[PDB]
Amino acid sequence: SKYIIEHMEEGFSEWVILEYSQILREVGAENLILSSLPESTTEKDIPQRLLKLGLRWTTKDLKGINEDFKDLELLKDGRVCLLDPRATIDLQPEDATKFDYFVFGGILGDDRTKELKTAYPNLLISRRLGDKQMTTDTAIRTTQLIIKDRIAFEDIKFIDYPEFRFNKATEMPFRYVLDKEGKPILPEGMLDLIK
Ligand SMILES: CSC[C@H]1O[C@@H](n2cnc3c(N)ncnc32)[C@H](O)[C@@H]1O
Repeated sequence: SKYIIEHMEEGFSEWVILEYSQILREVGAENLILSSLPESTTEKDIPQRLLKLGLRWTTKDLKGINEDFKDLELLKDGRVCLLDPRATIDLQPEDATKFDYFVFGGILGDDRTKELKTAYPNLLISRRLGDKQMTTDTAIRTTQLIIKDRIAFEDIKFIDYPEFRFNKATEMPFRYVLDKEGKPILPEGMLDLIK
């Protein structure tokens, strides 16, 4: 149903902007919240590319989104799923029946998801998306494929640590989802930034 990203960076680097943009395009602005922005954040501090796409953002943390958005169902104990790389159980399609909200770490990893968990010990229930680390947009892409499209994790086709060779080179230490044409799905604009 609804996707929440907890922003755990200060600002918005080009990478973050591209990821969040892709997320906005795939889940729809009405189904995404960016929460836990720094206390002094105002509209001026939010990238115009994300505002343009209808980004719903808040400086409130998980325990406050309901105060801010009457549209959202009460974040209720046990019905919010934390996508957690160190969880003992992988998300499966029937979990769609068991959670209304899916929470992701707004991070650019070099763990931090455990800080998210520890922060809200009674709210969140963890589910994993496999044994290898994904970018936020890949994690959200996979979650949607499981919850909305009901594909088992094990039927999804990934690439582990793809190399992008522009001439006779960068390898991304993340797991990526494959498109029908067998290419890794990247946020629009990401490849140029990599080059
Ligand atoms: C820093 S990665 C961005 C976020 O995507 C989610 N995520 C990334 N990789 C995985 C994984 N293997 N399993 C579950 N969730 C993940 C986590 O919520 C993480 O904070």
